[PDB]
Amino acid sequence: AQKIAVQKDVDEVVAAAQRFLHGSGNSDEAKVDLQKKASNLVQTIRGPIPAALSSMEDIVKVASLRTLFEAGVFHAMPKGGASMTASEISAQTGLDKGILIRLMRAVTPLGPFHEVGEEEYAHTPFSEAYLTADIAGCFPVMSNFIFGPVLQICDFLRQNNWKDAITTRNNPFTLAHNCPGETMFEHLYKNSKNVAPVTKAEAADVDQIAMDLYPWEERLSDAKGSNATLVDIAGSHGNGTRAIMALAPKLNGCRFIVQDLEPVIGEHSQALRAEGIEPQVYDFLKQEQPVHGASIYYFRRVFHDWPDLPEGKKILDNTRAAMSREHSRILIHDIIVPEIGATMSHAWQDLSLMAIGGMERTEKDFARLLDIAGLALVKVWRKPGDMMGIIEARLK
Amino acid sequence: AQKIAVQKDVDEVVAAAQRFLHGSGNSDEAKVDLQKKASNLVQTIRGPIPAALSSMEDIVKVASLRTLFEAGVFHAMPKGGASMTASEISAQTGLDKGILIRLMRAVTPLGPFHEVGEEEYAHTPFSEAYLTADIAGCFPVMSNFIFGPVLQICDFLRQNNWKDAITTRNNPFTLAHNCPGETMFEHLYKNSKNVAPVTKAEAADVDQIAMDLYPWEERLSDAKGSNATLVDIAGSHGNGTRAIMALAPKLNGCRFIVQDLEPVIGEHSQALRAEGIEPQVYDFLKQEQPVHGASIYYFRRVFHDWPDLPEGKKILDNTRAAMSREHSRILIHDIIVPEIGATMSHAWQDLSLMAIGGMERTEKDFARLLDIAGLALVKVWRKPGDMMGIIEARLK
Ligand SMILES: C=CC(C)(C)[C@@]12C=C(OC)C(=O)N3/C(=C/c4c[nH]cn4)C(=O)N[C@]31N(OC)c1ccccc12
Ligand SMILES: C=CC(C)(C)[C@@]12C=C(OC)C(=O)N3/C(=C/c4c[nH]cn4)C(=O)N[C@]31N(OC)c1ccccc12
Ligand SMILES: Nc1ncnc2c1ncn2[C@@H]1O[C@H](CSCC[C@H](N)C(=O)O)[C@@H](O)[C@H]1O
Ligand SMILES: Nc1ncnc2c1ncn2[C@@H]1O[C@H](CSCC[C@H](N)C(=O)O)[C@@H](O)[C@H]1O
Repeated sequence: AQKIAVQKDVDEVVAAAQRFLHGSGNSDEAKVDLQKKASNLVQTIRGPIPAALSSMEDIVKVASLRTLFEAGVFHAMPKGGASMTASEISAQTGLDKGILIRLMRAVTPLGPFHEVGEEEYAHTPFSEAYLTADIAGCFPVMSNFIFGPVLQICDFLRQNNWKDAITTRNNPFTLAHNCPGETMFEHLYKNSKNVAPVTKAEAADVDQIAMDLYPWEERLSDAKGSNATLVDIAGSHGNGTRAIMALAPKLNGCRFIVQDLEPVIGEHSQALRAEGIEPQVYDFLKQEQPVHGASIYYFRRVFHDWPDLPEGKKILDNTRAAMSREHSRILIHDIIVPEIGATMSHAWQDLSLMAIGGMERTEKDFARLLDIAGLALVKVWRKPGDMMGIIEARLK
Repeated sequence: AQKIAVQKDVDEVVAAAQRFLHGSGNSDEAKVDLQKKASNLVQTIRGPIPAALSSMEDIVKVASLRTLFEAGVFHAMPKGGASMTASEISAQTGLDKGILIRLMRAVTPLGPFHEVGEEEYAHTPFSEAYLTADIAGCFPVMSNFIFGPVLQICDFLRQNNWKDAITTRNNPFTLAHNCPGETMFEHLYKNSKNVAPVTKAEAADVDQIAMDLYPWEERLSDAKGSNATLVDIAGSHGNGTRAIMALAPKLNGCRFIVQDLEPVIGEHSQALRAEGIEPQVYDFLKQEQPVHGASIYYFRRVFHDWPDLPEGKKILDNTRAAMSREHSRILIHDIIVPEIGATMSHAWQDLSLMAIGGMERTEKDFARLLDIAGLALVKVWRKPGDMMGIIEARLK
C-alpha cells in the first residue's frame, strides 16, 4: 500500500535526526531539515486529501488556545502537571464547563495540554510555555488584534482584484477593525487600556536577537564629546539599549537615548531613567531627529513596520537632518529574508506585517531603501544562522 | 543537551511506525499514534517556547492558502510538478507578483507547494489535493465564511463573561458576519450566488462515510406498500440516498425521497429526478413531515447543525407527526464523539459548528436528545473505527 511511503519517510527522519544529533553548534540547518522530514512523515501518513483538512484543525486549535488563555484556564491550572477537572476549571474561571470541554478537545490530542482522564486535564511544559514573558506578551496581542486581519488578507486583496492596494492606513487591519485611515500603532494606542499589553508584546523576543553582531565598543569609544551618543529610535522598552550598554561597558560617560511615542515612553520612563538612560518622546513621522550628531542612530525592529514609501523615506530623512556627514551613522536591525529557502519564521513575521502595511525586507530590498533615501551602504553585518542582520549606512 | 529528548522521541516514532507498518486493516489506532509521536518530535525539536509560535505560523499559512486558492494560483499552476515563475503566475491570475512571492513563503518551507528555485514554484500532490472535489467544495466555503467566526469564538464568549450564550441565531457567525438573528443557512442562502458553492461544500465527504453500517435491505424489504419508503431529510445532494439505493438493490419498487430547502432542491432537482428519486421542498423547522408512515426517516449530518432545544426537539417532533408508531423509524447519522481520546477530527468539526450554534454529540448527548423528544433508543449502530454511528429510534 502507501505503507511504502511511510517507510521511506521514517528513514529520512531517522537519517536527519542522526545528522542533527552529531552536528555541533554551528538554529542549525540540520535542525530545520529534521523538522521538515518530521512534517513530511505526518503528511504522508495522512495522505494528500485528508492533509488538506489541517487548515480547519489549525484554525480551531488557535481559536481554542486564544479562548482558554483569555478566560484564565492556563492560570487556573496547576503549574507542574497536576490534574484538574473540567468542573474545577469551570469554577475558578467562570468559563462554561460545556464550552471548556469542547475547547479542550482541540488542545489535548496533540495540543499542548494533556487529557489525563475524562473531563480531566493537565498542563505540560508546552502549555505552560504560554505563560512565559515572551509568549504571554506576544500571543494575546497577536490573537486579539492581528490574527483576524491576517485571515482577512484574502478579502482585502479581493476588493482590488488581487492587486497590491495595501498601505499603512488601508489594509486588512483597517478592514477588519473597521478603522480606515489609522495606522496600527495609532489605533491601538488610542485606547489607553491597550498600552500595557502592546508594550509588553513589543518586548517579546522569542528567538533571542543577537546584539553582539556589531562592535558597539569600537564605534562608540572613538567618539569625542557629542559624538559619544547612541539613539535607540522607537527603542520602546529599552532592552536593545540595555544590551548595548551590555555589549560594551568601558564607557566614556556616554549618552544613551531611547525615543518612542508618548504612551510608550510613559510606560518605561521610570524604569529607563533608573537604569541611567534618558527617555525622550519623538515621532519619526511628524518631527525631525532632535539629537544632532550622534555616532550612531539605531533602529531595531522598526523598519519592518513601514513601506519604503512614504514612511520609510520619511524616517530616514527626518534623521538625516541631525546626522554629521562623516561622524554620524545609521544602523537598521531587522530580519534579512533570503531569496530562497525562507522558513516559517520569516513567513509568519512577514505575512503578519502584511496585514498592517509592513514587510520584512530582503538584502536587495534594503539596498533600494538606501538608494531611495540617498544613503550609502557601509556594511551588512551578518553572523549566518542569525536571521537578523544590521544594515550600516552613511550619507552619500 | 536536549539532544537527549530528540533521541527518545525519534525512538518512539520508529517504534510507532514499525507497529503501524505491521498491523492489518483493523483509520487505525496505530496510525494515529504514529502521527502523535511525529508531532511530539517536532515540538521537542522546537522546544516549548518556540513551539508556542506555531499559532502565528499556522494562521498565516491558512491565510496564504486561502488567498492563493481564491486568486486562482492553484489552477494556474501546471498540474504534475512542472515549475512556474512568480511572474508567470502573476500574469495568469492578476495577483500582484509582490504579494504572491510573500504569500509563497508560507506554503513552500513545509507547505504543500515546492519552491523549485528563486521565484519558482511547483505543485505537489498535497497542493493539487486542494483541487479535488472534496477539498474544492469544502475549503473555500470554510475559509470565506467559517474561519473568521471560529477565530471570533473568544470575542463572542467574552461579551458574556465566558458563559454559554451561544444560539443558532446569536453566535460567533452572527457576530463576525454582522447578521444577528439569521441562522447560517438563512444568511448564506439569502444571496443566491452562494447556493452553488455551499451545496458543493455540503457534498464534501473526505472521510468517506460508511453507509453499509445499517441493514438497508432488511428493514426496507419487509415493508409493504406505503411503508416501503425512505425519506432522506435535508438530503441535499442525494448522495446518501444514492448510497442506500447502493447498499440494497433488490427493491420492491420503492419510494426514495430527498427533502431539503428550496434553493438546494433547485440545484439537485434535475440530477435527482434523473436517478429516479423525487425532490420535494421541506423545512423541518416551519412545517410538519409531509410523507406519512415510511419505514425510516433518515437524517445524515443534520443534527450536528442544531442544539437539542429548540430546533432539535422541533425537528424530531415535526416528523414524529408522520410516523407510524410500530412501523416507522428514525435514523440519526452523525459523528459519535468519545468521552475520552477525541482526535483533531472530532475537534475541528465540533468547534467549527460551535461558531454557528451546532455541535457534535457524544453517545450520552444523543441519549438526552431522545429522552427530551419522547423517543426510545432501539440500537446504536457502530462499526468501531467509524467516527459515524447511526442512532436508531422509535416512538416511546
Ligand atoms: C503584535 C505585536 C507587535 C506589535 C509587537 C508586532 C510588532 C513587531 O514589529 C515592531 C514585532 O517584532 N512583533 C513580534 C516579534 C516577536 C515575538 N516573538 C519573537 N519576536 C510579534 O510577535 N508581533 C510583532 N509582529 O511581528 C513581526 C507584528 C505583526 C503584526 C502587527 C504587530 C506586530
Ligand atoms: C461549510 C460547509 C458546511 C456548510 C457543509 C458544513 C456543514 C456540515 O454539517 C451539515 C458539515 O458536515 N461540514 C463539513 C463536512 C466534511 C467536509 N469534509 C469531510 N466532511 C465541512 O467541511 N464543513 C461543514 N462543517 O463541518 C462540520 C461546518 C462547520 C461550520 C459551518 C458549516 C459547516
Ligand atoms: N511614528 C512613530 N514614531 C516613533 N516611534 C514609533 C512610531 N510609530 C511606532 N513607533 C514605535 O516603534 C516601536 C516598534 S516595536 C519596538 C522596537 C524595539 N526597538 C525593539 O526592537 O524591541 C513601537 O514601540 C512603537 O511605539
Ligand atoms: N430548516 C431546514 N429544513 C430542512 N433542511 C434544512 C434546513 N436548514 C438546513 N437544511 C439542510 O440540511 C443540510 C445539511 S448538510 C447536507 C446533509 C446531507 N444529508 C449529507 O449528509 O450530505 C443542508 O443541505 C441544508 O440545506
